[PDB]
Amino acid sequence: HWGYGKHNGPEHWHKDFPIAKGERQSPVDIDTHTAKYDPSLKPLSVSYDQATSLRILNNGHAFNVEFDDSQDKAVLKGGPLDGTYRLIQFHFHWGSLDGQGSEHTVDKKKYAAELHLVHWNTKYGDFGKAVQQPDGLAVLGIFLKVGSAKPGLQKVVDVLDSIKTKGKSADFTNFDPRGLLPESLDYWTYPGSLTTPPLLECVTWIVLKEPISVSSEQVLKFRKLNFNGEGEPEELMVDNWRPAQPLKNRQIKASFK
Ligand SMILES: O=C(O)Cc1cccc([N+](=O)[O-])c1
Ligand code: NI
Ligand code: NI
Repeated sequence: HWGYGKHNGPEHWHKDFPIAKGERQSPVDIDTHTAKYDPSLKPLSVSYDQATSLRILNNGHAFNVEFDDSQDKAVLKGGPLDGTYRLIQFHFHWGSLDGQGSEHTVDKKKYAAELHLVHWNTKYGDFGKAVQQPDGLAVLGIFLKVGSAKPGLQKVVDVLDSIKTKGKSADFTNFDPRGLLPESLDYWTYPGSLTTPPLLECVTWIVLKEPISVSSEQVLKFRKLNFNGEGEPEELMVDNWRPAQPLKNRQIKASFK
């Protein structure tokens, strides 16, 4: 019984999941001066035209927007990836204050939130099998700063009141995740892990350089969600980010000079 508190937070996770102290944990600080430009890198291909959203779920640590991943409808390819990765869900991580909330940091800078588009490698057949592989997932990470509103986020923000507590879901059809992407697909990439238990080291991370802007009112709505179930004492769903972990013997590559 893990979470983000004083008594069950990231600093405790290693007692149940010793992989917490492993060699390829996420997130990490991206030192922009030591990331190396790689001209081997292929351009990223994001193909979201046929994406079929289904449902939005408060899972007690975040909310997830789930997709139909039973065909190649929304796929990531190229960049550092070999093969085809299917979109399964997106979620966010965010803070109690605008000055924290992202998991990755850039030259020690924390953004207000971070969006994770999670994709699994089709060569493994399903998600459950893919997470057991070192190349099973590809997560596209996008930083959020507070400024102007993001119009393409607003459909997500206005359903949040219907999923306030742990275990609530709502139908969430016809959502187009293209509206959450910044103009540029310049990125950094490195091998890492899930950032929640079970902390599996199955992720190729792809972190976009250009943040999206959201409004103060949009972020505020995220902070009204609850970690608890209905009928349990209220605890606001804030600060659901794991802090930066040691880079160890990894290199972060840049797609851009
Ligand atoms: O890294 C995250 O934010 C956590 C995350 C993401 C997607 C799947 C997960 N899972 O535990 O099966 C966990
Ligand atoms: Ni538990
Ligand atoms: Ni995440």
